Amino acid sequence: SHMETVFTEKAPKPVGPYSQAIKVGNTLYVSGQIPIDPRTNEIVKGDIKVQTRQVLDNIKEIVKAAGFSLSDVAMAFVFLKDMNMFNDFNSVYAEYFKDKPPARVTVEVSRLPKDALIEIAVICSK
Amino acid sequence: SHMETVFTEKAPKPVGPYSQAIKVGNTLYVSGQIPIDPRTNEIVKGDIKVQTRQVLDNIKEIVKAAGFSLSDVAMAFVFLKDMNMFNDFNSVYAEYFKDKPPARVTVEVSRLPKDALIEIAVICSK
Amino acid sequence: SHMETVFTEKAPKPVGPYSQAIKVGNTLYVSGQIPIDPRTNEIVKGDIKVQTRQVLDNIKEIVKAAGFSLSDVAMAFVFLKDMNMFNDFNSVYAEYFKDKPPARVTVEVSRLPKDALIEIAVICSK
Repeated sequence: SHMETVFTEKAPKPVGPYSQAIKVGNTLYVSGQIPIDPRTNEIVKGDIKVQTRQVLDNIKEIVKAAGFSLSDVAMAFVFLKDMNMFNDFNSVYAEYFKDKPPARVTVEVSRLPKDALIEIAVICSK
Repeated sequence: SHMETVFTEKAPKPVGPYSQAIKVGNTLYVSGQIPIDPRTNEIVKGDIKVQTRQVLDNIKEIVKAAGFSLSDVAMAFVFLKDMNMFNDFNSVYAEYFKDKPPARVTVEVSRLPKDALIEIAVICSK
Repeated sequence: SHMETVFTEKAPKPVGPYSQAIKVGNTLYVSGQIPIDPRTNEIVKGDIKVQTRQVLDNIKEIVKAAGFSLSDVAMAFVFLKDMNMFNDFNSVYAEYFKDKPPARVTVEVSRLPKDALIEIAVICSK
């Protein structure tokens, strides 16, 4: 009832039974985003840094569409194909969460959708 | 204090230090469910589709026991043993979340409890 | 705005763009903790049981610093390097959550930060 679907054309269009995000009042639940360019609907060319920047940009557009801001991210779930890429991922991530950074979970998985190097999901509270 | 344990005999009986779900007012936190038949306490026979249907049925019974409905699922965490099974998993999942589908996180893990093909945990808000 | 960063010297000091936890009113989001001894900033010597006890102690100190208690843990995300260690992990975990235990998600990942055997993140509500 107070649950709302969030959609923006500025982040990858959901194909299937999920929403980019679900807003319930001052809480936002954001889907695990992968490095899809919304212009092509395919993974962006580049290394972990380019992919991380694409993911966080996807998340930023979703969060902003919902009336939230990156500052409202309380908890981030970070899934890496390769934990050795952590330092490089982290240097880009640090750009987006400079102050009052969210709680974070970081693990290495064996594979991601579209063979992504990284997927990030967040929960926000404003 | 306003935290409540949720239990139903219609979903796998917890063996150990966890609850099927925890309800706090209009928010429900649901344990990662695996394809256990509550009748046998063992994994159901069948492929990813049969296992996915068992998991979602387990989640549905927990959610309903708690006074919630699948419509209240805001965020789903989906862990697959094999990302190549995604399309098949998704065809069953799509049956349970037809309208206003939840935010979703989907990754491939190296192994699950009882060597399950899939485990799903959800957060709901009503 | 009502979002607050949580920090205690009694749990591993964040190095980088994350907070040990984020408190928003009666909800706490806690980072995935690994078996770092805050005295050394390195992984503790020992098997899964010693590592699990270090992780849960880290989580306990964060939760207490925030004005919460382990009793307020609603949902735990448990990531194991090796699912065969589950029974041993569980025997220690059972010590910390004796009554009204949280909802739990448990999966095996291919690797963790610092090659940890286990990482745990929690969400609490008081």
